[PDB]
Amino acid sequence: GLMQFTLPVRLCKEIELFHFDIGPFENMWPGIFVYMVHRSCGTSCFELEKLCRFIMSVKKNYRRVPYHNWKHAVTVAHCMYAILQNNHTLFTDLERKGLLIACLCHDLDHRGFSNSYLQKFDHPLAALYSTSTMEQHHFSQTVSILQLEGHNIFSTLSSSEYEQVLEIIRKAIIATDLALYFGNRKQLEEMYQTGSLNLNNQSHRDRVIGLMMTACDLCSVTKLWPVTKLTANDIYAEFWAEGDEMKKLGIQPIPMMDRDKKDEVPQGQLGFYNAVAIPCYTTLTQILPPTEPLLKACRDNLSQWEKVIRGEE
Ligand SMILES: COc1ncc(C2CC2)nc1C(=O)NCCc1nc(-c2cccnc2)n[nH]1
Ligand SMILES: [Mg+2]
Ligand SMILES: [Zn+2]
Repeated sequence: GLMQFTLPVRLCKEIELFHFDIGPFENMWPGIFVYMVHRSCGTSCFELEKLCRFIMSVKKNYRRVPYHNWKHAVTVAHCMYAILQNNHTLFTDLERKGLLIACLCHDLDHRGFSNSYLQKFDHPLAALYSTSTMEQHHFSQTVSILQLEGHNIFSTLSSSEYEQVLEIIRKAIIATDLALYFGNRKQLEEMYQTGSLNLNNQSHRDRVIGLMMTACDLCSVTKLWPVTKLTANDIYAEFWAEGDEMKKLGIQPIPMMDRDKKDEVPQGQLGFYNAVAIPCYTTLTQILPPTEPLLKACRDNLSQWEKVIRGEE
């Protein structure tokens, strides 16, 4: 039990900040994750050997796509680590255990294609899961990996604690379906403003964990401008491949996914910040005041995209 992970000094300090970038050294990401689990949860949350075997099976089941990759998984888990560390007392032992795992697993076996593309392609996963198609798949892969011999990182939980943590993970992963985010945030906005938001109401906690999941999932828009700008290229590399595949099915893709419309990206980033990101981190900041740095970084990046449009870069 006496075996800590320790990071170099710059990482030890910067990993506590919301805008931390996990860096280009893939072989350090498992250790960064274990470090975050040890501080977020405890050195006793998980058997190290099991957790290490789980992490590497999760990594193996992320594909080599430009954005929805192993780096995205660890990045989204680090944003969750930062939310949990800045909100020490608000979350149960089971939630701390479940949420970092849910974030690491939330896009397992992603192919770089939206729920929409699977539905138009008539992918078998769209027959199995009519809504939140990829997200039900990601949860399904998470359960598959938990069931591999030596991979049950939760084995020391009671039967009912195990059912609760898999239920946290399932709702947490379903919530990363952005189609569900709009209504979830509107409801949380109404509840916060009429004063009815109650964190002892399980269905309220669920909604708040959902918004955290969106916040962590979108956290590329909360980095320093050079990270945000370079990640946008990975995001659009997937979208334009999906666009190309839509054109192959005989469907004009939306402009966001059409590589012939790269010029419209700065404006498309504005829409996205104004319709999705800013509202997300605003309602999050209202519910969890110490997550304000995410909102502040998001606003900084909106301003940088405004400057791109004004040809000031
Ligand atoms: C331009 O899109 C994105 N840019 C950056 C990132 C960063 C966080 C990774 N993610 C998306 C993204 O996930 N788009 C797909 C889903 C989606 N887009 C919209 C939308 C767009 C424009 C205006 N209103 C709404 N609703 N749903
Ligand atoms: Mg996803
Ligand atoms: Zn994701």
